Amino acid sequence: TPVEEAQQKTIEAITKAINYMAKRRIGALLTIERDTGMGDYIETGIPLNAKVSSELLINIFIPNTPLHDGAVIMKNNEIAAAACYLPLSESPFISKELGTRHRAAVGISEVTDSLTIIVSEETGGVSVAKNGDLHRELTEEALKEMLEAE
Amino acid sequence: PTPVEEAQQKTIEAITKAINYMAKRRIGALLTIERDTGMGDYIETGIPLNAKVSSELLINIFIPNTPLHDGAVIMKNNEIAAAACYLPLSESPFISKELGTRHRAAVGISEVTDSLTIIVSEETGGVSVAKNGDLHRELTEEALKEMLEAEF
Ligand SMILES: Oc1ccc(-c2ccccn2)cc1
Ligand SMILES: [Mg+2]
Repeated sequence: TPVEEAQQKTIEAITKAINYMAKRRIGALLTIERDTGMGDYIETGIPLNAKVSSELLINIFIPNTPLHDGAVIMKNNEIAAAACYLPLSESPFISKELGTRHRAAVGISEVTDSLTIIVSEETGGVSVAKNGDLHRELTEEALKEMLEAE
Repeated sequence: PTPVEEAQQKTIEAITKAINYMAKRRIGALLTIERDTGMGDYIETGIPLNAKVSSELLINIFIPNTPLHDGAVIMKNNEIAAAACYLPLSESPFISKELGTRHRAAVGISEVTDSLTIIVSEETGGVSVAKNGDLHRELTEEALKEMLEAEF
């Protein structure tokens, strides 16, 4: 269906952008709003309300650019805003080598049902935060399965 | 001022801040503002954004060696419609011979539309505008803003 074709197109755009950033070790933080509304966090960022493309996602996160610092938040199959604030987790059970990008992803996942993807600037490793837990060192197939399950 | 007029002012401020930033850093840029002649044919050649304008997004689009930087950004009113768009190349003899494809594309679209196109040179950082087949070079920040204000 149209709705299903649109969701798969968005998943493919996300996975292509994540793969590009993982290969180049570009740090990234991408939160997908689900049933819990995230308007309060969207409003801290730069409004985009933009169509999803792998190209725009990549351009947003290039280091030392206006939009790279903070989270992209997606809502209703669009990029709602970039450079958004997310709350930092105080969980003592996050790997100690990880920094604020991963703590921000876990933090938003503690108070929403959202799914957040993180690319590490140190290793290019891909992880996902959901329900207060961080799932680390994901393959491409694993990330796709998580997006399709979500 | 009406909401329409305030929105125009915000968009002009976003454009000028982005152009000034890229000019200082010699970030090449090609930004076409649709006016009364519709540019759908050219918008459809690019990557669709349909995004709210901000100086930050305009800058991020044109960073060298990124997916979106090669080609034109086309704006419709207060939105960035698409990036990496094709524009036709002018054959006008009044384009300085040292200028490259961004400037020839800008003059080219200006010959078949009433649009206003801004170009930042990656060689010199100079800012130019193409309108009605003419290229106006080496614009001050003040001159660019006045041209934009007059276009609206
Ligand atoms: O740490 C960096 C990672 C990536 C870039 C970059 C720049 C342009 C295009 C793609 N990547 C710069 C620094
Ligand atoms: Mg002069």
